[PDB]
Amino acid sequence: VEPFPRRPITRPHASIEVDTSGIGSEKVFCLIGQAEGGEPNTVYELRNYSQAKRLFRSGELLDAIELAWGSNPNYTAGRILAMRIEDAKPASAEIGGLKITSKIYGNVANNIQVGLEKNTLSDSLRLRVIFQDDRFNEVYDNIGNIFTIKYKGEEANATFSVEHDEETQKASRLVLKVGDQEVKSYDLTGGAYDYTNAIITDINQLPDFEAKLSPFGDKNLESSKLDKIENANIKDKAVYVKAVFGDLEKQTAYNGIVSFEQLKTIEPFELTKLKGGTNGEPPATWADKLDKFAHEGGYYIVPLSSKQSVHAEVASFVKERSDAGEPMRAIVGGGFNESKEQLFGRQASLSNPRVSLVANSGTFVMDDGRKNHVPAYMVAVALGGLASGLEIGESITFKPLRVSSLDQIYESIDLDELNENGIISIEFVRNRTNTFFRIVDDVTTFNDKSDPVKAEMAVGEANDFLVSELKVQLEDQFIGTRTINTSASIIKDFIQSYLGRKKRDNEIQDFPAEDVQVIVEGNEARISMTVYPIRSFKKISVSLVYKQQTLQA
Amino acid sequence: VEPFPRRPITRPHASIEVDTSGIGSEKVFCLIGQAEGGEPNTVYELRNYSQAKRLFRSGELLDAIELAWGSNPNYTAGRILAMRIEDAKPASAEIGGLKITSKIYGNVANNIQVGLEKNTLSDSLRLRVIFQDDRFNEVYDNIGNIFTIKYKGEEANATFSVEHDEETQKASRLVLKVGDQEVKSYDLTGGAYDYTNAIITDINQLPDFEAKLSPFGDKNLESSKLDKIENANIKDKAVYVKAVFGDLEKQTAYNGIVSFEQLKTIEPFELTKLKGGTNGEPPATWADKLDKFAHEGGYYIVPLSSKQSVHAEVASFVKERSDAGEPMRAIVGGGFNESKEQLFGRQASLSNPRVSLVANSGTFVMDDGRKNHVPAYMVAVALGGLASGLEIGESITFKPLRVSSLDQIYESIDLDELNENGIISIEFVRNRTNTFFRIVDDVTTFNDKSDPVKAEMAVGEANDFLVSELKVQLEDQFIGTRTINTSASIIKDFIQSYLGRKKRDNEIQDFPAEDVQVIVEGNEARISMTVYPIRSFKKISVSLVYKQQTLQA
Amino acid sequence: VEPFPRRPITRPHASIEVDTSGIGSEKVFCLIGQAEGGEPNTVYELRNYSQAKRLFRSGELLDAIELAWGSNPNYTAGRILAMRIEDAKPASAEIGGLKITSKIYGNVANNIQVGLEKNTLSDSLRLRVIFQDDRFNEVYDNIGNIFTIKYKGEEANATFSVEHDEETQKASRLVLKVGDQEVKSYDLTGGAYDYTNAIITDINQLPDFEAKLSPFGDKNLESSKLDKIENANIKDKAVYVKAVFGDLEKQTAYNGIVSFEQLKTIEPFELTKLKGGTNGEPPATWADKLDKFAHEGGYYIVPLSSKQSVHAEVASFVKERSDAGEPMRAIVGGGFNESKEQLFGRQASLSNPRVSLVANSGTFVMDDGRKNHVPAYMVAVALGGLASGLEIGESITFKPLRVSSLDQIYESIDLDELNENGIISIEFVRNRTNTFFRIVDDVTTFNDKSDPVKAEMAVGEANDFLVSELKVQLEDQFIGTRTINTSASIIKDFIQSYLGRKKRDNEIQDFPAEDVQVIVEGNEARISMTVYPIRSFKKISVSLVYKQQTLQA
Repeated sequence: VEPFPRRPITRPHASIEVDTSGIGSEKVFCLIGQAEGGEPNTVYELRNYSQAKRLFRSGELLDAIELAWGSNPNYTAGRILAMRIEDAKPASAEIGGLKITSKIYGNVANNIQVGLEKNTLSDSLRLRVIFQDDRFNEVYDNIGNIFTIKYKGEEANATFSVEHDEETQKASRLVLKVGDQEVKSYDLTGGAYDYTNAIITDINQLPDFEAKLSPFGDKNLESSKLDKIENANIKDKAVYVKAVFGDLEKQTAYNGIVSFEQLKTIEPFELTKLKGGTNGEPPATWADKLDKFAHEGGYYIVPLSSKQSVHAEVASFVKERSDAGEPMRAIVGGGFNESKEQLFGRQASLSNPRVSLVANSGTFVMDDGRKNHVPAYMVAVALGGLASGLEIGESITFKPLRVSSLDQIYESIDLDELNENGIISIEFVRNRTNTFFRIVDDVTTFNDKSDPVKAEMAVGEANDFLVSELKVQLEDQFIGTRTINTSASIIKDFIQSYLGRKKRDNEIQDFPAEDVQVIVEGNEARISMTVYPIRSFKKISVSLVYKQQTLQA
Repeated sequence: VEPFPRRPITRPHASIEVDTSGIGSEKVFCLIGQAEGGEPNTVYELRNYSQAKRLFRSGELLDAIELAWGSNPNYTAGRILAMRIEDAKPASAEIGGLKITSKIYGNVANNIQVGLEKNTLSDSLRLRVIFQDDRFNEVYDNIGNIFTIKYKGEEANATFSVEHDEETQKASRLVLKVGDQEVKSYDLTGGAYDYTNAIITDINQLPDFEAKLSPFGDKNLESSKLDKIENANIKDKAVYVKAVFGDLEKQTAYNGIVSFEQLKTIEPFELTKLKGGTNGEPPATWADKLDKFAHEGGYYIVPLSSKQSVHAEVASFVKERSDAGEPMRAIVGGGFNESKEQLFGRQASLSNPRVSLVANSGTFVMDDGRKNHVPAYMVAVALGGLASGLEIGESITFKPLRVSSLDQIYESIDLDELNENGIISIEFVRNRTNTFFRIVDDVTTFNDKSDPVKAEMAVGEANDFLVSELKVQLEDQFIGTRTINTSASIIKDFIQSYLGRKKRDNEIQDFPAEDVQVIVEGNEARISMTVYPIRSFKKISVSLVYKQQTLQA
Repeated sequence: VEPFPRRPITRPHASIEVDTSGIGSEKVFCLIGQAEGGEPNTVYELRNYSQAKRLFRSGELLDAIELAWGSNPNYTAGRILAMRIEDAKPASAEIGGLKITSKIYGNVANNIQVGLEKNTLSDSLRLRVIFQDDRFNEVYDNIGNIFTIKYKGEEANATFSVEHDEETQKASRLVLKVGDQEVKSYDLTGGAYDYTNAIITDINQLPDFEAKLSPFGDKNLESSKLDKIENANIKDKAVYVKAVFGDLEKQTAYNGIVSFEQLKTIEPFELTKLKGGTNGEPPATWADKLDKFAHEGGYYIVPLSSKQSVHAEVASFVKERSDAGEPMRAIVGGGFNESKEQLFGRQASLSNPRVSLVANSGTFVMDDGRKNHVPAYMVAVALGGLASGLEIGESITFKPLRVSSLDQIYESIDLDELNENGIISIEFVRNRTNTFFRIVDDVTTFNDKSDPVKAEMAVGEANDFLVSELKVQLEDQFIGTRTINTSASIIKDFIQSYLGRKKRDNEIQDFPAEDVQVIVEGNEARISMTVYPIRSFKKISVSLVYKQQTLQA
């Protein structure tokens, strides 16, 4: 409730109270792999292809992301999470009295070039930043010289100064003197002259003084970062307050690839390349990387590695999150063109209801036109992007893959053995005029049909999502509320509404209203409910018996 | 029961108890005999004819598999288990720096050929393998030369080595050196360095070295199996790492019918045939050979032999397995055209409730075009294939045989005597214009008809299957469950549901659901029930009576 | 009852009396072993796998905990208690005037490196610690110097002292002294000057002196730990109050692995390793560790060793604690692959009601791809983890084990012999088409089959929990209270309630509530009752009878 006004008054009045309640899931997809750009140990949301390309300059993780968005043409291209295994570091250098550091992490940063010069035509400094890989090139001409200070009187002496705060050496004052003593001083630490344009305007307003800002770029530097000046004549020329480095910072703080910082005196330097760009080497165990995925929000995750250790590490990780309260699933591929024995060895090793194995590897027509021949786990990414595209409780069974070709095209007996042993496989559908490829089943690596929740990805996904959403909503809604007499009826009404929404969205088959019962006792509330699971059709039995018919006239 | 979350929580939260309880026999056939192919003392699963023909090359067993799957036109092809009695051994030879052995067991394996003639243009060994029987003549090349490394630094000379563990010849290091000082090294133990990909990436990072995978086989061999280099110069050459042993493991694990072993350095050798292929000798007893089918799920088994000792052994084998909880039945045939007195002599020798004898022998039309004149036990194989094609508690009485002809055409009296003595016989139907052959009865060799359970094969089958399924289900479900007051009621409900489901399938005729009396006391559960067994008509009586009817107008 | 107010009032008033009565068990598995971390003789409670890894760094005990929590996929991960037999001690260095000490117990602590430096800008020390085994490296820069004092007055001198008191050997006063008099005193021995912030606030009271906090800020040290200073000039100096001791304790008390304490004078010294890190001797007798246990509530305990003396000592310990009101039980196992005759020996040597012997040994697949082939007592850990997963009065009979493979595959006769000698055995089933491992029976070493409480783990567990709860509740509520004349009915109501609650959770079968009797005489609480015990099925008798049914049309 929102009272109006928020401050009660005791005198006679009228009070209005407003309640805005009643006016008003994504299934996010995750990837870990190799990339030629981006920070290490950092997760990034990705929906726009331009952002993904800029972040990940190139590698196998950008190709995996492009396949996932392109593996489901008839679905929405949704949110992806991505991380770079490589412990890259950026290129840096110290030259000219300035610390230089690049925003690009890896060997690519070494191509950055930066240089500083001076312009004799205006008594101002000059800068150039170049990154040839992006064809980036910019010249920040006439850095510094923020504004002039002029004097117009006839007195013999006219001088100005800029003083510093001793404890920090920051510009605190700007004093104007004419003759032997001050005319006016512009305090910079506090007052009306926090910005230098206010100083320019007031100097202009003075009788025998003039001032103007240099037009090259809207500098508007705050007066804290001004250079020190001591008894510099005004009557000679309209003298500039240079402040070259502060203007440089204000111009290039959020522009370009390079950042600058003080080393001490700053002086120009030749256009020279950076140094220190290094990618590093990958770690032995990827489990330390998965900690950053613990509370990011997602369901399907596919590492780009065919090694069994990475698979075991992610299997453990998603089991730990499942036992914590944020369940996830892993889809993994068996290398390049592995035989049935290797797939069996993998499935026997993995043997987990939250883990699914992909056998077939093949080629995909990339957007660049390359016939990208890739390993199984890139197909597992594509299945993960199809399974993020599907609504809850749907299955990837018999869904088109839009693959170009496959390395291994199986027999009926081979497909049956792959299905029976908990490996997802693909068949080349040849009987049609329009030949294509379809997924045969979404069976998990754990290989028992007693529990379809464990045996089937869709059922388990519907189970996980239902339990998590019910847990979250019940905890948000009714924990902390009052145990009023109508608490049980309200709870029952809220569960019915929730189950009716689930049934409306086809996330459940049906539920019996009578089984929903609410028991209140002390600080607790025990609830009994029934739901009929949603299920996918995987067997159709038909019986066709002919009969005779006799016709009269 | 499946509480969620699995970790206990003490702070305020919500708890969910997910429960999937409740929502969740093929009568396999077996054959034993001889073939020209497949390993000895190894049982296999047969689903497709092409699979069996590839494994089981030829002989009487392949014909028996073809007759079993073809003896039942109107029924499906049921799964069959097969094994080879011969004590065959494979071909093996010592050549080059390796020991070679074949996987197929038998005299045919001697024609296998292995050679490593070197194609010096590609600097790799051209592995040609030949098996003239299978029309397998394929050429393999690009063994060795896994990838290249080249040096382009400014020093005077450079050299590199791969250091192994001398006691095992396991690669542990890859060291790049200038003179005797290491530029950089990559320990090949415990990490990403276990594979050639890390070596490639890390060497590519250095500007002074190149490392690129060659198109001569994308092996990506492990780093432990690399060859031993000892200070080979790198300045002038793009030195090729080879790893011939690991390249044989990668490229020829599952290619051909050839294995390899080390006693040495691999060198070229001529294309040489293998020796030592042996069919072997039969065993003194088939009881050890039958023990491989003990726990394979088989119910019907037919030996491809007409010897009385093999029949008595099989009879003792099925008795022992039945008594051990693995019920079975056996069908046998006495050679070619034996007289009635031999069949009586066999039957009186056998006299076993689980064994049935086939009298008739004839000709069959095979897919090879041979009008194969087969003995009685092949007709027993055909009959077992028909029985497997039938469901539980069905009889093969008056079913068609689909035979071309029969050596013996028995008259009414001869058939009656064969049935009375307890031998299965086959008659030729001349009553109609569309003549055909059919089975007259399925009586067992235990001749006492007073007890139909033992005499009738269908009744015995239905009893065996019912008992074993009820025993397995009760053992799985109820043992270890609490002795609560509702246990008896749950047990009686489960029994009623099992008997009602069996009645639905028509495996049993009827049962009184009111007489299912469960008693519970401590660890023991005493259960009593009644079941009317499904039977098969074999005699029809019609008391036709003629009467006179008077008509009026 | 607790009246409001508790003290009587005699004037006319209103008196309120309020009664708050009426409005308002766990099972734990223990473990003893060796590891690379943890204190000796200390009972550590574990809830999270991460907690166990951080405390117990590595070794067999962490693997045991992982196996225990991995042996119940369906059930919740209950609290587990752990202890280290090894009498480890931590690493320490008597370098300089500081006794550097490490928290971790064992030889790994010796790798710790500690050294000091100093920054002359702020006149403050530096401290560093390097424990890169845990990826730990921190630098405590600019230690001390909490705040500054500067002089702004008109006197001719300006000094401050921090007096050191010989009686307390601590900083007692901080006084601003000029000439031969005290400007203003701040007595640290008492008052609000026990903290520094009082001193900072009060210094600002003087016109002649002002104070400000250090730019580093948050130290907030006790005035009594300040350093000894005598009249340091502050006339034109912003002298920092060093306070080295307080900021040394703050930056190192809970930071990292390394503690610090003076033996001597504080001085900087270079980087040096720690010494004295000792894993410690493994004591022959485990009673030195078993006696350290307490009333935590643990029931099950597995010793991680195959020694007879360890098993005997555990048996004697659990019997003693049971007799002392703390019921406990144990599960043991012998090495690898012991023959039956050895296992008969071990059972005869124990013959304990509260000890169970495991026959089988095998292999388990762990998180980091570890195919750890383990001794039999690890299997016993897995069994104890299952049992803790199971609720009160359940058994481990016919439950799955989730083991990868087994050493001894016992046949039915072997399992029968093992069960007859009271030895728990694990079996690999070939009866089902999908094979799996599972437990046979929960039989104890004690071999008097007429006593199911002792013979069967589940019955003995239920009886102990029932007796222990009953006696605790009755002692808490009624027994030992003041005598009154109307306690029998209330005691019988409480008893009935308790029996109802036990029956509700299926801890008991039933109870004749009419037969509950309560008699009180003086202080003798005489109770007598009857209870039908809980039991779990182990034998099923099915008397099937076949009959013939006649049908009319």
